[PDB]
Amino acid sequence: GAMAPSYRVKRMDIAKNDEECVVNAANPRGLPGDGVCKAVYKKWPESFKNSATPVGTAKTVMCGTYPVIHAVGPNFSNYTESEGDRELAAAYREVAKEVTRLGVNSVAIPLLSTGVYSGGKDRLTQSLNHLFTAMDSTDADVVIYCRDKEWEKKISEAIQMRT
Ligand SMILES: Cc1nccn1C[C@H](C)O
Ligand SMILES: [Cl-]
Ligand SMILES: [Cl-]
Ligand SMILES: [Cl-]
Repeated sequence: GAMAPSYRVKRMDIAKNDEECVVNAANPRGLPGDGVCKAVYKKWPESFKNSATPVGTAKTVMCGTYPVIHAVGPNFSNYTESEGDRELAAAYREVAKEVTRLGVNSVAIPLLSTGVYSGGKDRLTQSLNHLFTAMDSTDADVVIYCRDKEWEKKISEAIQMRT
């Protein structure tokens, strides 16, 4: 565990993280994909051996000794708001189980289903609150990665409001 488990946010490429493991915003087929998934594929391509897993689940594959947790959020183009909400919550619960199982002291996480799986909606608050519901019972240091300046401010505000 971390001595004083924390949440932080950084605005940069998650492929340059300073944590003990990474969560990939994966597709269900273990394909190189786009966005976070493509950056992860370029940095840790070995982690895509048998990484395919269903929506709402997480599957960890080692790149050397560095764990890549492939977490599959729903594509809100295909799911109803109700069913997508359930699968997005479930993917984060599976991330918390994997982080715990691995015994890491820190984890780099993106906001699942906020990019090309968002169905064209702003899901910062929805995705971040499912992240908190899952990760709050873990004692890893959690570092949330984003790319947008306004999202960085809103994520930082949400972290600070609870402290
Ligand atoms: C910044 C923003 N606006 C809508 C959605 N997002 C996040 C994705 C990842 O670009
Ligand atoms: Cl960067
Ligand atoms: Cl996405
Ligand atoms: Cl972002």
